[PDB]
Amino acid sequence: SAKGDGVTDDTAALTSALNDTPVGQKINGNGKTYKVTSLPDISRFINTRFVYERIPGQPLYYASEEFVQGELFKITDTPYYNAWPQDKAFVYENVIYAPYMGSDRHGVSRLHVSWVKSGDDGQTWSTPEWLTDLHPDYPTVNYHCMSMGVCRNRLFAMIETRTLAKNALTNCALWDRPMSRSLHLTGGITKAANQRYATIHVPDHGLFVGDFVNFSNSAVTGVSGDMTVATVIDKDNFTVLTPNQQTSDLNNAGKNWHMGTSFHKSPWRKTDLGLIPSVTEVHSFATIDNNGFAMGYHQGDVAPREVGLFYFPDAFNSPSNYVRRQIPSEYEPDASEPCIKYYDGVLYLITRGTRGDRLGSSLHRSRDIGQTWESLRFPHNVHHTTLPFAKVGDDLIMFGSERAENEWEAGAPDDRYKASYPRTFYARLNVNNWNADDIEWVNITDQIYQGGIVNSGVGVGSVVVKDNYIYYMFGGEDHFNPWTYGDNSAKDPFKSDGHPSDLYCYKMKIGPDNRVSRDFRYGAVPNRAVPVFFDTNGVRTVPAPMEFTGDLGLGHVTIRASTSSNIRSEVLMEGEYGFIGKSIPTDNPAGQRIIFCGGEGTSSTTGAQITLYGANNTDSRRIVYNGDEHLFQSADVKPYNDNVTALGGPSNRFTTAYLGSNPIVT
Amino acid sequence: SAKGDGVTDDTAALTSALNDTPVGQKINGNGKTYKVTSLPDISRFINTRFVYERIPGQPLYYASEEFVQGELFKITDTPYYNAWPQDKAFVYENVIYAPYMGSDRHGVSRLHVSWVKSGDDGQTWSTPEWLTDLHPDYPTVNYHCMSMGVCRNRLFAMIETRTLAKNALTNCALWDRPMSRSLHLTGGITKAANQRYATIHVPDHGLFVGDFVNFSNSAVTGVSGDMTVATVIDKDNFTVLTPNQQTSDLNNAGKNWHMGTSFHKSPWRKTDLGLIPSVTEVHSFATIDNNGFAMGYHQGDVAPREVGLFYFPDAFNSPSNYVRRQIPSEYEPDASEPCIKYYDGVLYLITRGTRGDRLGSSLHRSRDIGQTWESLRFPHNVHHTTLPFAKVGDDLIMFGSERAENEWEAGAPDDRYKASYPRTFYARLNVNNWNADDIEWVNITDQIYQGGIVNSGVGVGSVVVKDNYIYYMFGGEDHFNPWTYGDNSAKDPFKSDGHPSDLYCYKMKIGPDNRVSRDFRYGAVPNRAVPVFFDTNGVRTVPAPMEFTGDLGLGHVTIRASTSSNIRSEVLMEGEYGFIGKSIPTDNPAGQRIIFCGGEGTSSTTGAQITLYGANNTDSRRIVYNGDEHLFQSADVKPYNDNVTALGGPSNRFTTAYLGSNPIVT
Amino acid sequence: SAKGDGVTDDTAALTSALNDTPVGQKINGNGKTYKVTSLPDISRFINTRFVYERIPGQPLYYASEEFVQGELFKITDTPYYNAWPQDKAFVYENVIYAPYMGSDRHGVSRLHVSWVKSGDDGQTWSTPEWLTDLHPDYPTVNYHCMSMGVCRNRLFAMIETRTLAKNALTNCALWDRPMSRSLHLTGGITKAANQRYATIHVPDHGLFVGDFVNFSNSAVTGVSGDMTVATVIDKDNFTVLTPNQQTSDLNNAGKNWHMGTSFHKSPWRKTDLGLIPSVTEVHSFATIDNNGFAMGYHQGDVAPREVGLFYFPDAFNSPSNYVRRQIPSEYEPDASEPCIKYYDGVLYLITRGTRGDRLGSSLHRSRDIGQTWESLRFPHNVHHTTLPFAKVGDDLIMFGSERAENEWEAGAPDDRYKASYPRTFYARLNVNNWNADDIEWVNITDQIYQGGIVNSGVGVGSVVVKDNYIYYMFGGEDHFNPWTYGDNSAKDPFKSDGHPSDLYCYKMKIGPDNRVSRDFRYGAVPNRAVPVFFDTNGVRTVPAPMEFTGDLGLGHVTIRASTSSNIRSEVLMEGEYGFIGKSIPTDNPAGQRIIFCGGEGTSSTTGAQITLYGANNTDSRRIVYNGDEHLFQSADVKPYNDNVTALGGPSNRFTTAYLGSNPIVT
Ligand SMILES: CC(=O)N[C@H]1[C@H]([C@H](O)[C@H](O)CO)O[C@@](O[C@H](CO)[C@@H](O)[C@@H]2O[C@@](O)(C(=O)O)C[C@H](O)[C@H]2NC(C)=O)(C(=O)O)C[C@@H]1O
Repeated sequence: SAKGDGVTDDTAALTSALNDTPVGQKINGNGKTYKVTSLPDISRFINTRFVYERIPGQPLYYASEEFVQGELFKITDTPYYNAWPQDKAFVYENVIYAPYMGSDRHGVSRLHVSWVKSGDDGQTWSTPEWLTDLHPDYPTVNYHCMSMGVCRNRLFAMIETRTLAKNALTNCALWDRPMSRSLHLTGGITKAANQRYATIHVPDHGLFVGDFVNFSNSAVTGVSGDMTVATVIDKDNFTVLTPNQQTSDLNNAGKNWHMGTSFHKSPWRKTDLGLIPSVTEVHSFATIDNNGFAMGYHQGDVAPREVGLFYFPDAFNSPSNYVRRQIPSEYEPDASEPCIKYYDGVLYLITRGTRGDRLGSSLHRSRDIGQTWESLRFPHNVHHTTLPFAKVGDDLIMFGSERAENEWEAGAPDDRYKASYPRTFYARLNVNNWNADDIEWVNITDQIYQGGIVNSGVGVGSVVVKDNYIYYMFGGEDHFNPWTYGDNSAKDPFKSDGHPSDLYCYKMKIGPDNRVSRDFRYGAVPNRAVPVFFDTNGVRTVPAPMEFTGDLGLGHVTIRASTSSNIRSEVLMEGEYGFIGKSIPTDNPAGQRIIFCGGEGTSSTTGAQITLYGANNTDSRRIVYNGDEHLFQSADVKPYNDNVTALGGPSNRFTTAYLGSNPIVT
Repeated sequence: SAKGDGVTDDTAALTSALNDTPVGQKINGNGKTYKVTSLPDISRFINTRFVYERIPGQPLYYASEEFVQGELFKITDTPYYNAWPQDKAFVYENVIYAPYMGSDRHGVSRLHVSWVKSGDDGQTWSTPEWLTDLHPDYPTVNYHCMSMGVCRNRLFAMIETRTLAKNALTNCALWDRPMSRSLHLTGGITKAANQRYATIHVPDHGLFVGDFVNFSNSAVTGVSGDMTVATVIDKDNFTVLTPNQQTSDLNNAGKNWHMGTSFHKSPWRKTDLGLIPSVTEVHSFATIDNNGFAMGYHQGDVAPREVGLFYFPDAFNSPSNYVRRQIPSEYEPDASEPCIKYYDGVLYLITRGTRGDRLGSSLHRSRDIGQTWESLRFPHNVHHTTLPFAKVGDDLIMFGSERAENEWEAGAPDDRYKASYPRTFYARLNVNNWNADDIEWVNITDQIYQGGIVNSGVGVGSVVVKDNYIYYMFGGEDHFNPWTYGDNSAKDPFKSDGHPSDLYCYKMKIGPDNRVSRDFRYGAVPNRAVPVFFDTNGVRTVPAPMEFTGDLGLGHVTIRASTSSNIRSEVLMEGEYGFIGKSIPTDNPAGQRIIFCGGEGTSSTTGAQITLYGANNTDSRRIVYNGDEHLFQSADVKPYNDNVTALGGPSNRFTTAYLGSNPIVT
Repeated sequence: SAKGDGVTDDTAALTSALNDTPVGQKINGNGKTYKVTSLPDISRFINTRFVYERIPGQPLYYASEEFVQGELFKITDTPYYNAWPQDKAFVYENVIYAPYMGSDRHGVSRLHVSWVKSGDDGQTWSTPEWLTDLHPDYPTVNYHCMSMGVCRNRLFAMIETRTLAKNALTNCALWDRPMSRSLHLTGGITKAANQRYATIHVPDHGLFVGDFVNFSNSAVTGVSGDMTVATVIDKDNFTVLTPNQQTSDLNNAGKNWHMGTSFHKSPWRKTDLGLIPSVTEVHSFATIDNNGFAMGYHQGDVAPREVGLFYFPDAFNSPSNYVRRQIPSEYEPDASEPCIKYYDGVLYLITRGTRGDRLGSSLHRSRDIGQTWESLRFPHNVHHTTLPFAKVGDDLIMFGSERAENEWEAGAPDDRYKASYPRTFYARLNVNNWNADDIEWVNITDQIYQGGIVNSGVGVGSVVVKDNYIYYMFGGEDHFNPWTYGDNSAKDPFKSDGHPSDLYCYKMKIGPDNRVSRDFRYGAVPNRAVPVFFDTNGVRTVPAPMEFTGDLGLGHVTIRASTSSNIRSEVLMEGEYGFIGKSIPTDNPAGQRIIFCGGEGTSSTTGAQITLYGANNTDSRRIVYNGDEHLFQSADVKPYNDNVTALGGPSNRFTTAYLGSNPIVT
């Protein structure tokens, strides 16, 4: 029988057990770790961990079901190349946000900075939202983002411009916007007499001039409904400009009212930082305090490599002021994409290793926001993955994913161009012991690497904590080829299965749950993206406004009454001009034409008609105007050219002309 | 070690066990109840119940995973405010129906009485269907319904008319419709000679004159296909009007045939009941027998409050005749929304308590349909929730939900305007012991209350039994703010995340299951709402008819051949008139125009053209008519005004005029 | 206590156990089989099998949860009648294919041969794809397919033509197409001097002249991008015509490059086989080798019945050449739809039994591709189901489904026209033991048969192995009536809930899994079928091109700039002609008209206008042309008829006519 001490070879014991029990029996390993020389049938165990040396000298750990309290979710399912949550995730007012980039490749082509959000602690996720448009100068350049977070109720993002041609960095800008919230407040509004401004006391409001604010039950005349911030007095007070003045001071103290903000109705604040010298990518976001934050960065295009952070001490008053700070220079070679987080006055930083045959990922802490560091090397050249993390109690909990199967270990060659099942790990490291020598990387879930192209969307994720769960948001593929090598070298997302990469989220229990289960099985018709309702007439009805930007083929079409108390049906045409034309008929091009009719049918019996004949028509380019009255209003009836065409013809005479004077023949 | 006797404090023993076992180990409580002073990590237990007194003197019970055989499902996911299944659910011919109201708020604004249904015992649910239109007098008033059910194969519903302004009741009507069914029959059709009618024997058909009936393989000439009920002879017999008569008698005795009904092609019968005096809400539905049913009601607008039911003895012959029956007067204060159900000659009624500081929910039974009652009070002022229920064996099984977290208990203050996790409970009550003093409310799932507005959509549900499962259908929110206090005071469902309230269903096993599992994991593309198919050309194709009522923006559009043996493409315009117009160009307003062409391109080479120039065009309001023929048919070519406009001009002369007589100059 | 020896009656033991244990306790049967005279509460057991004789003398087995490592998925959800995966499933380059027919009934009406695919080992499935169009002579005949598979990287299908009227077979054709692949290759391309063809060495390419091939990084001038196969030299070599030639030879030996294939951009090869004599249905597919394959068939319309296969020895060079081979004549009566598979030089065939009261399904094997056979009979007249299977180790693993509940057993009468829960079974048979006398059929999942019509979509499935799982793809229904006997005798899929039959897949573990779990919960918005993204303006945006073929009702419509550098908005009309017309208005028909306008509003102020008045208008069939110029280009302005209409009128006089010559009057 098995020792389960994590050192004694249990292979043979475990094999005997499996052969001796029925396949349906969940063998309970009692939370112990069993050393093996080959992985057994993991699916037959619960509450079991395995230590296994795929590559001798590099032990890795493997969790059976129920070893950790955890679950994998698939959180996007879109034809875009969906990847790079790195390192933008955050939670705000109970909502979990998973930003990423949806593109058509490793690059900024067709790219939108996007997010999906969860309102239910990760069970269920929202329809993707585009945060950025394509750049004005597309397709020369487009946006890109790997650093996003929240500081004092505003979203802050380092929005980069990069070339489509080489993904070369061109511009860095700090964009920020207030987050949408509802506040239920008591007092705080004052309006002095004989002037129109009211001042609002909202602690750490994070609003700027022109940002949206809406008011309910204020009890101060004029402070009502949709308004904008007129001035900001300080971090806790601002004013709105009302439409009226009164001859007595108002003051809503003691009264319960409501505000009022909106991400979507407030403009971005965009602060151009130019081409920050010596930067390849800005990556990760660490809220420091009420005034500012840090974003990570590295430079890896030319020697020497840099890895560090930019600290923005006061991003509210001075968004363009930041200070660069570098990790110790011995950890900078072969490093990139640092993840940074800030906890009780300590800033933690973990690097990506670029190579399996060089010193890889390292960990650093500072008590002065990067001026001085204490540092530590992860054993065995951890590489190709970022290591996003959170601190829970004394532990840094970090997650990582090899990009393709069997690439994790030191000295493991890249292995692309064939379908595989890359491993995802997490590890705990205690900040007090500050030693990585014995870190245990635990394989908790396996993803798919498609193999159709060299690049992989798997991993390169982001981590947040909400209440007693930690969430690792990361990319994963499926086996559907994008056909880059095939009929889709243009990388059109909307051909066939589009791009295989989508987002997943591993949700792990991190503390006690003192509540009954909130989990449900989803059995609903998903009805947010294209809300469909069967009308009383039994026909599918979509009440949401929508944009179709791809080419549309329609069958029979009815334009219903919709405009001006529904007196009319309306089609409006945009652009410089609109064109309504007629294809060449496939079977009978000799009939080519459009009939315009003021009545319900093709018979002129039903209403006035004008019929435009195609060039292919038997009656080439003929026009027939058919009504019971032809009335020409507001201008003369004239030929385009001079002394070129006539009124009537020998076989089409008008009976006469009713004139107010004799013709002017000239 | 823990005693698990439901009285001895097991907190310390349970804590010791938790610390001493691995986190992945499911701790088995052996179906026992453990008293605690704080809830432990419930997620680590299986088959375990906790008794806990959050509020001293008020024990509630808490189920670990697997203590009951039950599972929560989410059954809608719609931007509408989806709530109030109360109390309308029913099962009919294997389909579970979950009616509700989808609106934009606690009120009748934008509201459609709706339902979703399950065809697979609750695993999977249908696209929402609207059962009512917006009221003809919208937006002054609109429909509302909390009472619906099935009697003798017809749906019966109390459709209320209520004002948008104050949700004041305005009108009560009984609407009913036959349910859709397929009948596989033998005999029952007779056709007497020399007349065009046929009589159909169908026991308890429940149809009315004008209702839809379809026939197959009748073997009675003329009784075939789509038809309607011409007269109803009695509950078991009706006639249809065929297109022909025979000179000998017809009688399909001994022959197997099929009928034939439809909810959708039969009109509602609407019986106007007026403004039923002394009624606030009609709520719940209890089928009594083959001829009628009772609906619950309450009056809570003015003293004295009333709580009771309306019995409709014969809803088929006399839909407008009903009798009011009230519960005992002592139970009527602080009570509303009674749930009513009828079993083996006993009518059961459970009230909603309106406040936590007053005697709450009570249960009543009657052997004479509400003339006399036996009554009992639930301990500790059960409030804010309806208590829909079913009788299984000797037990009433009831479900309830607090509307926000920690509101359930007696004396618990309302706690709104902050996000929380409201508890949902069920309880068993033995009808022979008829005593609620020791009722055990068991917390079986937790919901979310969003907190962005005072109102909550959680709970207020409905209950049905199908085979050996009971189902509780009720509302629940998520963390997505509606932004009522924000950019969406107008409460528009299709802005941002719409309204967070949606429907869930708790499915609980209630008797033995003598079959292998029917459960599946859903892995399909949901393809009912907007059925999409990749055509052979690789383009997504929707074959279903559809209505888009919200503003549409389209890109490139082709109108394909579709009408009159596909000889033509067709666009029909509705309303009093149609308008096809041209927006003001953004970049080059001087170009504003629409080109109408009988050919395929902008070049007039491809076909006849009419070009309408906008007022902003360099050639302001010009029209250019361009054809190789301009032929004016059916009427004179005239100026709109008299002696105002000319034919030609000095720089635009017609070569001549071909006339059949000299001009008439006058 | 229970013996669990599979022969001793354990009913009372088991009953006492259930009575003495809490309902939440999963009772472990330790992989043992328990004989019962009634099925107990299966839901309360884990790792337990039951032997039970519903029909005395006919033992069947019943699996509790966790007895097998297996799970059911639902893989289609479509209003079409989705059924008959029989017997077309296959795996190709890590993708699982589940082809089927989506129709409106048991017949070829509205039918499209279709498939859904899995990219993740069966967790998740794709949007349905149509493989065939409606037949050109629809609705007289249409397509049908029950045999499909892969041989040497081509898809091969027997596409049948059958009448809508009687489902009678009319034509058989072999359709084939190359499968899409990405190949990552080293060397193999040579291009001889002074000619333009590059020959490509790709072993077993399976391509034909005209098939699509795409090249990247070839390092051979001209061999680049999208190309087509010019000639095929042999099975390992083909050429592409390059744009150019060189004076010296080229050979990329040692250079890495990529190809390049496409199912969608390559035409079908269609080989007409005529109406193959004495065939009712071609069914099932067995790849024999690199050159060809076998397809099963049966003839069941006239005596004598035939069951066998058609062997196509070289489908590449001679698609039209096949040889008929039949199973031994004693096994032909009452048999149909053979499933065939080929393993290690042995061809296996299992038949469908057509009735429960005659010798049923039989198994056969041959080492000469059907010339001689060794045969065996399944006990108890197995009938109404095909038995698709795979060989894993020494075992044939087969699956079958009764079509409605309790039809499986010998002598069991069909039981249609009532909703039921039909049993699905699997069985193992060792080919070295070659005796079915003690076959154990294990009920592993229960489906639903709707009952609204006699026909059943359940079962008639298909089986594949991928890695260490076996997959059974089959049909199953739900409780939603199609209303064939009701308001939808026309069987329109898009009314109400359409057709209840859809596809499911049972995924069963068949070998050890040496990896951590790949499973996830699906929490995304399904966004492949109609990809929706909230744009930066907060509106749902669909960027994919789409076709709507069903009648569309639209509200307010804006045609946005789309065409020719987005200078213009564009609507093109197809067919022989386009029609734009105006419905009869409901409220004010006397207003019937369309206003066409070159500007933004209904006021003529905004642009030139032409208004067509309906016949219903007060000004019946009036046209009003309103611009500040009316210019008639390219042609004379003429009346349609000769000397019938005038220019002007007594109350609508032109001021004069500007002419280059006097009127020509006649
Ligand atoms: C499920 C369905 O679509 N049932 C329809 C059937 C069905 O098409 C046929 O029974 C064949 O399967 O037909 C029904 O109408 C039939 C049409 O065949 C009848 O109207 C008969 O049509 C005749 O033309 C004929 O010869 O068949 C004349 C005959 O007298 C008709 N029978 C009667 C009773 O009038 C049907 O009623 O069976 C309609 C049904 O929805």
